[PDB]
Amino acid sequence: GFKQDIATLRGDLRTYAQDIFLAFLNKYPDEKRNFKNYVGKSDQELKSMAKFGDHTEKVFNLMMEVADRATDCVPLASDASTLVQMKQHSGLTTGNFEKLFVALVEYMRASGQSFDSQSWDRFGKNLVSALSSAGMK
Amino acid sequence: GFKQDIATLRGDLRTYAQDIFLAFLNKYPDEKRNFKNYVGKSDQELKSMAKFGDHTEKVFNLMMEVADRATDCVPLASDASTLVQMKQHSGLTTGNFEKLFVALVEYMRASGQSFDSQSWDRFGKNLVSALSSAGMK
Repeated sequence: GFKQDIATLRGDLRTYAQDIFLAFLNKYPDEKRNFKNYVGKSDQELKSMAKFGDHTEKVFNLMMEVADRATDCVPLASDASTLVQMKQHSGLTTGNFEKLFVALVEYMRASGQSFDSQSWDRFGKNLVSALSSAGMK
Repeated sequence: GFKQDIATLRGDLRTYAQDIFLAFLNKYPDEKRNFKNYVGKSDQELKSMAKFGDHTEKVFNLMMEVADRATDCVPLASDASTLVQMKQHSGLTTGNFEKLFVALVEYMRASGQSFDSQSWDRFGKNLVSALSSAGMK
């Protein structure tokens, strides 16, 4: 289930984080606009840029903690506020997160491993709702 | 306290894992023999190698799972048994683990961050006790 999936991801987190974030950026090319240093690079080139590896691992380090603290796939309101207030995420909207979680669920469905895809989809929609309630456009 | 400390470490797990493991290997140079690949390499050389980061992150990910499942800094017997039975821990003794936790607590006390160093000391001693009860020499 969802709790075991958190442990599976954490067990190889650097690999999963880069693979999932690349699937996001390739499914939604417009989303690279937000990074700008990522344009014109192939996946293997991004995987050798310091700011790409470090940002993606910190994204998923925190996302797994938010997932871990959730009740029934519903995140804590304090975790949603933390995500909305980070100066880095000024100028982001719930749509950027929605698209990230579409890519994540599609990656899990294609992977062949025993992920609880449907729980991740619910978690993503509930996170988006909490971000809005916390003030994000 | 202890639970917050787990969240702090998990937030930047690769960085903390490398720095703490290097402190261990440099405080106890004889322990570096258990890692034939790491002999004859400076700290920056080790951080340069992908295998080093991957290994130290996987060590500390499991340590944080064991810490999170503990009650009052006492690990589950089942978690200790796992650590005893792992192939890669063949030939290890409890003294190896004791030394790792001395280095961890010292790193925490010197870090200038608000770690609960006393709880990590207690957890390390209780884990060494559990490893012996689980069969480790």
